[PDB]
Amino acid sequence: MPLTDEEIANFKTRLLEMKAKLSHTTTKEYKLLRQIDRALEKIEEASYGICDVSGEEIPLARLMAIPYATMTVKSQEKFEKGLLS
Amino acid sequence: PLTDEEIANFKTRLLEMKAKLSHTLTTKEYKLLRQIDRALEKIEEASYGICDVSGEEIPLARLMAIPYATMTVKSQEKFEKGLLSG
Repeated sequence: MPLTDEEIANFKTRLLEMKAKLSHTTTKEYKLLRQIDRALEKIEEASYGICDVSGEEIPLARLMAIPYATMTVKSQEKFEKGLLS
Repeated sequence: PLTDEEIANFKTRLLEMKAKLSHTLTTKEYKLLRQIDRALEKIEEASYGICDVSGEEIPLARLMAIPYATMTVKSQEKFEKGLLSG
């Protein structure tokens, strides 16, 4: 089922919480801010929970555990493989 | 990778748990029915043993002890913590 507006506001709150927690705290942590910002953009563009690569619905379990997830698992593979070229 | 005979055996275990919980049945017991159904779906979607959160392979021991495991332990931790927000 498509996410409600109340669910999305919670993801936005979670994402801003993570974005703020990294200010007090590298190569690995800069990549994370880019993912968090992109997830926040997708909330503004009304595409949160939709895979940037395939347009498929990102499973709610994945978003619940990883609120900055902007791709499906299969698409994140393709993305990471692309970074290697 | 799991054989088809192993997956059919997990499917048999999972359907038996689902049936044993209908005669028996709480808040904890509803969470279990959702997990069992999801594990059964992953068998139909050919994703059993693959973590719903990370796509990592769920350890074979974990599946043997917990046939309704749909996430790695670390991913279930992240998932359970996410449900608490709000």
